[PDB]
Amino acid sequence: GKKEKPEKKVKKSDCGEWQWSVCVPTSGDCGLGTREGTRTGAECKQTMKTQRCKIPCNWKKQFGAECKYQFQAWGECDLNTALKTRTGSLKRALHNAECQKTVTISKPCGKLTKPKPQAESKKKKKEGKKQEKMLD
Repeated sequence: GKKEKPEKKVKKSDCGEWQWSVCVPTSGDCGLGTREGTRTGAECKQTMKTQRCKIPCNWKKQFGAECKYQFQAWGECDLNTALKTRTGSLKRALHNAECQKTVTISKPCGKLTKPKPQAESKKKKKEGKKQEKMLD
């Protein structure tokens, strides 16, 4: 940013601090799990935020271990197309650790615009039981 100097405003006489719940990995052929944390404002208001965790999926970024694999680069990430490609090749195959002989992979080097500061959004995203209406 060109603005700089962030850090939101804070008020003394807080109500409670961020309480974090345990992330639900979800599970389901590699599904995105989420964690929910909530806090009360200084004037005691229900504040909440949800985070997305990581799910251990089969076949990770480990194209080798006891086996031998080399990644080569015919070119560096292409910003013009916002794409990146890399080639790999088997250097040695073991008796109980075999590898593919070559791999070619292309992954978008760029990304779509993903805002960091989320708006208030729909507070009715999840159905909740608001006690005594609003106190009246």
